[PDB]
Amino acid sequence: SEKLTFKTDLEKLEREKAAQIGVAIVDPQGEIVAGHRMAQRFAMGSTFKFPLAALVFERIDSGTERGDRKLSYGPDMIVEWSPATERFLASGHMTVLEAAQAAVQLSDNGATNLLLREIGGPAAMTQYFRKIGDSVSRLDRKEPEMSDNTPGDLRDTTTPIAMARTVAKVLYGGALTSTSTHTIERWLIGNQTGDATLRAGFPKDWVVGEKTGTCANGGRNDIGFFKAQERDYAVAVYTTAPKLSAVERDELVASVGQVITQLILSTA
Ligand SMILES: *C(=O)[C@H]([C@@H](C)O)[C@H]1CC(SCCNC=N)=C(C(=O)O)N1
Repeated sequence: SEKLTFKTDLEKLEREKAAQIGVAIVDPQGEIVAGHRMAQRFAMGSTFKFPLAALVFERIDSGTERGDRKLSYGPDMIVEWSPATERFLASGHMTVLEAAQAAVQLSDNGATNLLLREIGGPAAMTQYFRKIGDSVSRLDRKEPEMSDNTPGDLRDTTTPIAMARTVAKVLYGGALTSTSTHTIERWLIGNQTGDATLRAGFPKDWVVGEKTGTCANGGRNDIGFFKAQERDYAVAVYTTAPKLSAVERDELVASVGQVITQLILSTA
């Protein structure tokens, strides 16, 4: 059984790395392909920045937001890990689209908070999840405190299955216009922060786009999509490994990518 090998290989990684590995793989319609701890809650960390950009694109599609609108800010918006926000600070603004692309591709915290200030904060992010059929994911705080990952805390969490289904809804389920869907897909493919995580474990001819996260207390996450030939999939991986180094956590997620690959290739 290929799915049994998938489960066994994930459980070996969990034992050997003292880790918990949550995974869900779904098809474009949200049907389950495989998973592990798929409805256990994990802290989202920066992975929510992908749904945040989808919310922004919904508003652009609708006309309630404009992509080229200039969002003014001062140094009060610079927080830990704000590389683009810091570069644009002297100019005094980033556009909605610039901020969204920095949030997705650089995980820029200041840019993320700039967008949260505009769209209604964590409560509005949570309402967007509900609107697109996700009753599970919740944003309660802005960055970086939303990544605190205090053991047992349900704030700022999702589950692998709920997030994978949200990814599928955004990329394949008609949440966005064809133009906005293509734009956000390209942003995920061009992500700058994921070279050592999931896409390091997938074949080099698969089209892969994803959004990483890192949370305190050992959280390392990666969500997105892969296309194996003509077959599209949405995927969400959330891991907790408090005893590993940062590099070993990257390698853990890459290993999960290989375990996913072995399943997908064998089930053809
Ligand atoms: C997201 O989880 C955090 C945010 C909550 O503080 C930021 C910090 C790291 S930065 C990754 C830099 N990549 C590099 N070479 C991420 C992340 O995407 O993992 N997001």
